[PDB]
Amino acid sequence: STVPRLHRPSLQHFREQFLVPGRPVILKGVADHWPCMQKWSLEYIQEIAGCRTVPVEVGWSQTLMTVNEFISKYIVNEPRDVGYLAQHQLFDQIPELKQDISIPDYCSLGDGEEEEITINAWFGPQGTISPLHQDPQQNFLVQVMGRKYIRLYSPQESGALYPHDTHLLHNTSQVDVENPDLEKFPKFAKAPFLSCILSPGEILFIPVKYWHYVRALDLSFSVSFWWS
Ligand SMILES: O=C(O)c1cc(C(=O)O)c(NCCCCc2ccccc2)cn1
Ligand SMILES: [Mn+2]
Repeated sequence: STVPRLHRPSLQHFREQFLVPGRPVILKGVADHWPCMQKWSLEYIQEIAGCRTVPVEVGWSQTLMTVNEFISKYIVNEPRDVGYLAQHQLFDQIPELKQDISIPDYCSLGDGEEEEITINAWFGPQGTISPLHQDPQQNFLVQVMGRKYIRLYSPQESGALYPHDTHLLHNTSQVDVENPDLEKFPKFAKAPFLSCILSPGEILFIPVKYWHYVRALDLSFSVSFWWS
């Protein structure tokens, strides 16, 4: 079934119904009017960040290039590979971009410091795919440009997701979510999940260790906040 959408819930409501029990939710009316939502065109991104060097994941491999090169090679021209400017602390690198976002007030319910919140950018063409994986902190994933298809599996379902047994990949499923090998991973078919299409201005709360899988449906720009 679908992830529920709530408009600006109170801190106490979010705390009691979603944060403490660990249940996903989409927050509406929270990041709606952040400046990024109007300002961040390709042209703007090129104007403010075009010359800066960013890590880019291709395919698999990790390379470096300028924002301008990334846009030219992987977005506007018929790309030859899938390239993704993934999990990069762009706003520490380019503080002028911090003015276009905020830290959600709900982060202040956590047991951590705001100085410890990790803000990552996720910028890429249609077709970028995460593997199904879990992270060790809470997350608000803020959609700014385009749409993402996201599937969520509780940590209670980890057995049916066949994590990699290599310690470096223990947080990642062996299963291709959208075309699963059920002859090898038969328990995956039975595992209940939530899903959504996350659209611009929406925030997805992914509870700590919730398994998530993400596919960009369009040219996409997302900002995640990892917090505790
Ligand atoms: O916010 C999160 O914690 C979060 C967000 C996303 C997201 O994509 O939005 C995500 N996906 C992983 C990227 C996979 C690498 C890759 C993919 C295709 C091509 C080359 C490289 C993981 N986690
Ligand atoms: Mn993640």
